[PDB]
Amino acid sequence: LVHVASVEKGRSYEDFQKVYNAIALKLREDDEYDNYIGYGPVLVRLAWHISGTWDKHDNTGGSYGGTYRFKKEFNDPSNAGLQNGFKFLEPIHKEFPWISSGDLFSLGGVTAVQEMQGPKIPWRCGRVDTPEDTTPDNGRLPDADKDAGYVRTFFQRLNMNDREVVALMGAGALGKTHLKNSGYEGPWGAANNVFTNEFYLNLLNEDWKLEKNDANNEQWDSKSGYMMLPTDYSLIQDPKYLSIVKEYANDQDKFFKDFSKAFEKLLENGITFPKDAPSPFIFKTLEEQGL
Ligand code: HEM
Repeated sequence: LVHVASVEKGRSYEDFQKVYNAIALKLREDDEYDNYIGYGPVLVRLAWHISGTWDKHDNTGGSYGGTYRFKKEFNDPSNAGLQNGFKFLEPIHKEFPWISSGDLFSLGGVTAVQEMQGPKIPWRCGRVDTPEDTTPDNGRLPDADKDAGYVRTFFQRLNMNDREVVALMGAGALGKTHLKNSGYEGPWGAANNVFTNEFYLNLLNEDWKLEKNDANNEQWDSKSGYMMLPTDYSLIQDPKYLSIVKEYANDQDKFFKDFSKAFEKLLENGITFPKDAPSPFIFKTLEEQGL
């Protein structure tokens, strides 16, 4: 199953920075959403969820085809809440109809992280939309009520290793859980709309109590007001995981660098990039631009 990247006709860096900017700008103006958390975290969750369907064995799923636009992908139950991100991006697609769905959903993710002060994520255009029959089945995303062996094993299908898993899961401690969405409730840290290494810190330095929520799901609760999913918490139960957690808790920059690599890999999984394809783009933020 080969997926060759194909640059949208005649466009180039400038073209994509335009799209970036529009996303960045609307992220700025639409700030009240989710109790003034903003659309940032939902955008990155959406970019991870559309890449997280990839299956390394058969090269099915991944961000290449942009089939989250199909009711089947779109109404996968574990995607709940993501529609808000889809709606966010819709007017932008309208304004830049030439960009492909997959590029728009992945850049959406890149834009958020950089705009929430995370690291720069290099990015590559060229994803090409594919028919609804390519839409993958509900079920290729992970469960939250499992353990480290589950996590390790799940991610093997994505070609992610322990260090990669631990870096991705961190997710800069962005946003929170919503009971109405996942049967879980609460955030991982105090700065839910700033990209940090706070998740490791909290994980290690908080006092967690295993409780049951109003959706009758267990979760780890702290006096501070934070939570952790069982799968989150398992990162300190595993001896390999744990070591990396302490590494990221003690080194801001290492974390930022590791995440940037894994995030990109996650977004590029299954895509074949020709040699005459352009090098990745590194978009500047509004801040760097003065906008
Ligand atoms: C074993 C892996 C993981 C599981 C079980 C999982 C689970 C969860 C669940 C339960 C929520 C709550 C959604 C809702 O209630 O609104 C969610 C939120 C989120 N996750 Fe995942 N996820 C994991 C990994 C990832 C990864 C790899 C990233 C992305 C780099 C990530 C990014 C996010 C973010 C940013 C949100 C917050 C969205 C918002 O606040 O609206 N997730 N995750």
